[PDB]
Amino acid sequence: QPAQTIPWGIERVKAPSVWSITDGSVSVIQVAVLDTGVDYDHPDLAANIAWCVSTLRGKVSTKLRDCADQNGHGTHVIGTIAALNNDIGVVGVAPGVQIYSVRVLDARGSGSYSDIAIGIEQAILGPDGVADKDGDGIIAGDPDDDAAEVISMSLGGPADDSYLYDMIIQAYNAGIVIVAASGNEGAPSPSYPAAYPEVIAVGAIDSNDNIASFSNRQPEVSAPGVDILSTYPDDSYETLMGTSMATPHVSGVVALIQAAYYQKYGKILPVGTFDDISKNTVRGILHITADDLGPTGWDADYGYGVVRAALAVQAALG
Ligand SMILES: [Ca+2]
Ligand SMILES: [Ca+2]
Ligand SMILES: [Ca+2]
Ligand SMILES: [Ca+2]
Ligand SMILES: [Ca+2]
Ligand SMILES: [Ca+2]
Ligand SMILES: [Ca+2]
Repeated sequence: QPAQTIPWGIERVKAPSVWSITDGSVSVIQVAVLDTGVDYDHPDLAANIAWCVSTLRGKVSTKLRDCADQNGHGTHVIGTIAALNNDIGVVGVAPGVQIYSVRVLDARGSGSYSDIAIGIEQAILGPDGVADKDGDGIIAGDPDDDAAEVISMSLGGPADDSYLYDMIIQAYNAGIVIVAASGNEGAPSPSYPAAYPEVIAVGAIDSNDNIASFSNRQPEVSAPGVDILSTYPDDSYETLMGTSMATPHVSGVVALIQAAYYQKYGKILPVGTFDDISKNTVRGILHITADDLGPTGWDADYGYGVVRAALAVQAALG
C-alpha cells in the first residue's frame, strides 16, 4: 500500500484541525452510505465498516458477496468520509467514524426506488433490526440503539417517489441528518432526494473554488467535487468527480459536529431546516460557518457556501 496523503478536498473543508477534538470515533455515531456497496476489507477502510448490508431486489442481506462493491462508487464515497488516518492511502473527513455501507445500487450504479427506500429504513433500524430497542423514544444519538446519525446519498435523479420520500421523512423525524448530491446536469435545481426539504443538497466546487459547471444549482451547501482521490476496489485508489464526491465531505462534517457535540453534552443536535441560520441545529451550523463564496449569502451556485469542519465544530461547542 502507498504512503498516506491528504486529498485537497479534506483540507479544503478544514477537517484535519478538528481531529484533536474528535475524529468521529465517538461510539454512538454512525454514518450510513447508501450507494453501490463497499470494498469491506480494504486496508484503509475495514476497521471503520461496522455494517455491510444490501437491499437489492427487496432482500436485506449481509452476505459479503451481496454487500461488496461491484462498481467502485461506494468505496470511493466511503473513503472520503472515513478512510483511516494511518500510514497508507488517503484519509477521510471523519477518519474514526463508524460506517454502515447500505448497498442500494447495482454493479452499474443503478437502483430501484423501492430498494433505496428500504435502504433508508435499514439506516434507521440498524444492524439489530429494531428502531428503539430500549423504548426511551430516542433513536439517533442514543448509545443504546444502533441507528445511524447521518444518511449520505450520492445518487439522484429527476424522479420523486413518495415511498422513498416517506422513508426520508421517517429518518429526519428520528433525528437523522440526510445529505445528498445535487446532481451533475448543470440543471437549475437539485435532483431528488437532494431537493427534498428534509435533505441537504450538496453542490461541487473545484480546487480553484469555482463551482463545477455540471453542478446542479440551488444546492444548500457546496464541497470539493472535482479531482477527488479516494479509496477504490480492490484495495486500491482512484480519482473521480461529481456532486457524488462533494456529498461525503458534507456527511463527514456532519459526523464531526454530532460526535463533538455528543462528546461534550451527551446528546446530539437537532437536524434543522434549510432556512436555519442559528447555531442550534446541524443545518444552521453548516450554513453560518460555511465559506460564503459567490454573491453574499445563499446563492444558486454555492448554496450557503463551502462547508468548514473546524468552524462548524467550534460553533457547535460554543
Ligand atoms: Ca447511532
Ligand atoms: Ca489512510
Ligand atoms: Ca436498531
Ligand atoms: Ca432508544
Ligand atoms: Ca437510551
Ligand atoms: Ca478488497
Ligand atoms: Ca454566497
